[PDB]
Amino acid sequence: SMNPPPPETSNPNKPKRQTNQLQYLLRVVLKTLWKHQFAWPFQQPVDAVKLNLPDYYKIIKTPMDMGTIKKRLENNYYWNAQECIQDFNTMFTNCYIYNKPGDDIVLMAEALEKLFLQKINELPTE
Ligand SMILES: Cc1ncc2n1-c1ccc(Cl)cc1C(c1ccccc1F)=NC2
Repeated sequence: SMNPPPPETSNPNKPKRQTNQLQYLLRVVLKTLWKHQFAWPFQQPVDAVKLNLPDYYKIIKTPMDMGTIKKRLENNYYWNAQECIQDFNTMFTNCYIYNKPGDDIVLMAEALEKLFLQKINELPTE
């Protein structure tokens, strides 16, 4: 029983770019979530082996985590802000899908998502 490879943090075939919205996403949006008290289960790829979740990667076929996003932003992996927002959005949704609606993790993701939404209200005009 094995974990999949984590999502790529670089691809030499994918065009790279820095935008003031991607800078804002790293310096502000990601710093804000990363430092949160509820950030810890989302700072890395979901370890199905270590966590005892043999069904996790049968259900969630597009995993994403903030460690992957942070590394993506640091390597200019994204072309635009929408790409990154999407990865964040995937992360949240993944959590919503797999967990029972009253699990603690679900409440944590909701707390991080409302924070996410607040922060991206001040995303610069590109
Ligand atoms: C992301 C994610 N989706 C599903 C899981 N997780 C998760 C990931 C990492 C860690 Cl350290 C715990 C959990 C936890 C978890 C988090 C907080 C409280 C209890 C838990 F089982 N559950 C499995």
